[PDB]
Amino acid sequence: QQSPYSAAMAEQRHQEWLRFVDLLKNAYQNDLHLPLLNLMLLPDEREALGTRVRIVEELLRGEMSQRELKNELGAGIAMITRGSNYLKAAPVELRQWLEEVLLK
Amino acid sequence: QSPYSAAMAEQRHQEWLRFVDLLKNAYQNDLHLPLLNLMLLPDEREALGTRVRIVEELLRGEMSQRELKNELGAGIAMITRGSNYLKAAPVELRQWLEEVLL
Ligand SMILES: O=C(O)Cc1c[nH]c2ccccc12
Ligand SMILES: O=C(O)Cc1c[nH]c2ccccc12
Repeated sequence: QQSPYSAAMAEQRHQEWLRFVDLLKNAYQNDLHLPLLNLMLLPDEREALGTRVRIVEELLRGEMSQRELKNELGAGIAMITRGSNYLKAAPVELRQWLEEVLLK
Repeated sequence: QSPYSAAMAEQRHQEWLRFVDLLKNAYQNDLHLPLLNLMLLPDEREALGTRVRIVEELLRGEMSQRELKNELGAGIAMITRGSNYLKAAPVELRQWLEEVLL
C-alpha cells in the first residue's frame, strides 16, 4: 500500500506521464515529433538522450572498453554501472529488441 | 564555426535523430513504455509530464502566474522560457497543440 498523500501525488504524476506519452505517440503519427521534442526537451537534454543510446548500444555490443566509454561517450564507472543496472532491470523483451535494432 | 565544431555538431544531430527513430520504432512495437523507463530517470519523466501541463496552461491563457507557480512549480523564468519555445515552434505544431491540449 501507500499513504494517501504519496498515492495522490503518484497518481497525478502517472496521469501526467501518460498524457506526455500519448501526446508524443500522436505527434509521431502526424509527423510533428521533431518540433514537439524540440519544445519539450532542452538542447543539452536531447544530446544526453542521443549519448545514452550510444552507451546502451556499446554496453550491449560488449566491445568498447571502460576507458573508451569514458573518453568517447563521457561515461565513467558510476554511469556505466547505472546503465548496466537499467538494462538488467528492463524486461527481457526490450533487451532482445534493442539488440536487434541497435546491433543490426 | 570551425570544421571540428561543425563535425561534432553534425554527429550530435545524427545521434539525436537515432534516438528519435528508435523511439518511433518502439511505439510501433508497443515497447515505448519500457524504453522510456530505460532512457529517462524518474525525475526526468516527471519533468516532462509537468512541461506538458505548462505548455497547455500557457496556450489556454487562463491560469495566472501565481497559479502556474503553485500548481505546476513554474516560476517566472520558466514561464518566459516556455513561452519562447512555443513562439519559436512551427505553426503546425502550435495549431495541433491547441487542438489536442485544449
Ligand atoms: O526551460 C526549462 O526549464 C525546461 C523546459 C523545456 N521545455 C519546456 C516547456 C515548458 C516549460 C519548461 C520547459
Ligand atoms: O543514470 C544516468 O546518469 C542517466 C541515464 C538514464 N538512462 C541511462 C542509460 C544509459 C546511461 C545513462 C543513463
